[PDB]
Amino acid sequence: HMTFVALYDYVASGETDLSFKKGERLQIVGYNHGDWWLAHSLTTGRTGYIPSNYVAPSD
Amino acid sequence: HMTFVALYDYVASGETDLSFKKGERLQIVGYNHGDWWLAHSLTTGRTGYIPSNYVAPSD
Repeated sequence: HMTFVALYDYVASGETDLSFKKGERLQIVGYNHGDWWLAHSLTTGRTGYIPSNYVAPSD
Repeated sequence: HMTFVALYDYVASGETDLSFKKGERLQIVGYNHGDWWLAHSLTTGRTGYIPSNYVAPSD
């Protein structure tokens, strides 16, 4: 219900979410780019992961 | 270089990252599940997005 506006262009890499078992050991890739959210574009109708710092609150 | 251990199993949905243009309007899907990171499993060698609260710091 909160809506956001994209502040910059972002082109997808095609990475998907990762299946993993309890006990696996993992490392974060590109930590310096910050965290991500699953999002839905009202503009295009597409859905996928986006970087948090590319968007700001919007009407 | 920080390593994490998975505390729970997670099965991928197959969602990818999302391409978007500056100015698009977006909404977050499943905000209550928290944020995500791109990660690489040392255990399986696979890479993909994971939910932050499924992992803890590890040796």
